[PDB]
Amino acid sequence: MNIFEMLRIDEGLRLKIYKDTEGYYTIGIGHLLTKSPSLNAAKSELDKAIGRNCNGVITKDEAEKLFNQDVDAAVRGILRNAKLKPVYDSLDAVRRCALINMVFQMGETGVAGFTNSLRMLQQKRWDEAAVNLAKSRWYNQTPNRAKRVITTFRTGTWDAYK
Amino acid sequence: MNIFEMLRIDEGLRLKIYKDTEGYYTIGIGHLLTKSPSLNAAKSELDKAIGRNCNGVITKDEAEKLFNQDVDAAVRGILRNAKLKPVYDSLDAVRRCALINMVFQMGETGVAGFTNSLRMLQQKRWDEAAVNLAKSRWYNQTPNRAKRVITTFRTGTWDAYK
Ligand SMILES: [Cl-]
Ligand SMILES: [Cl-]
Ligand SMILES: [Cl-]
Repeated sequence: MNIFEMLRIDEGLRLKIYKDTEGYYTIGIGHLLTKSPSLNAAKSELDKAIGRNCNGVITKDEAEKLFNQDVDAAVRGILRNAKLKPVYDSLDAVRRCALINMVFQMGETGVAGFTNSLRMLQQKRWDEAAVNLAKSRWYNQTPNRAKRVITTFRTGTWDAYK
Repeated sequence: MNIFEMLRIDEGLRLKIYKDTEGYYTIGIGHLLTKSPSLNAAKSELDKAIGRNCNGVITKDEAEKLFNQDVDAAVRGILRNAKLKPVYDSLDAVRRCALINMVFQMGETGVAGFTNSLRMLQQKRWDEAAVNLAKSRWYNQTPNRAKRVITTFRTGTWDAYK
């Protein structure tokens, strides 16, 4: 198990533009094309992202390439952030994937707002962090995913993703 | 009227820590301290932000200084974003405040997701941008503020804030 297999479980793989649970145009493995209620905007952003005329359809390799780019952007989002970086640095390999997962989902600034839970993680207070993250709107918006991520923070294992 | 007075109206001015409409600890002029449900964490972040032991209370000059920082951070976020910069550059002085207002509220990445409305704004298609922005979650969560900002995009005047 790894960050790539982890996010594939959470995001799923689809080679055609589709609307996620929130009604946002998405493709590949959790790649948000646009928040705009516009298929043209979705397709437009897709063509730029892939570098060809896709017509809302990409290949497996293209999806995996774009996925690798999004993961890199998530890690860079963590490492450029004063609040997320020291936490990340202190975390083990498994727990780092959980943090990366969060930033992949809601972006740098979103996760950085959980200041208290971030302190707890850095101080290796896993259960406290788990309890506090469960109070968030993030948990409320995507509870199934949050449970898997939070469990990963708590156990430091891949039990939630088998 | 200006960006400072504009946000003073939308965010309000408070010299003591308080929960915003979403329950998040805030102070000054819309300055988010933390998303954590912990007053101590909020006070801790505040002391860091000001550089003294505030016990959840700041001065007006401190709020203004902090507010000016937040506005600068919002403008920097715009100018360092490939989707926001060209739009911002093309806009008049008033509609620029509307864009800054949005970024000030939901951050750079959040506003950058409105790819279609951003294209319409750059093409001066104000009505079309208003229609698409009116369909956003942002409009559903904070309708009064959003309605003012949208109206400001449609007219390019301050009449919605008088
Ligand atoms: Cl939009
Ligand atoms: Cl938290
Ligand atoms: Cl939104």
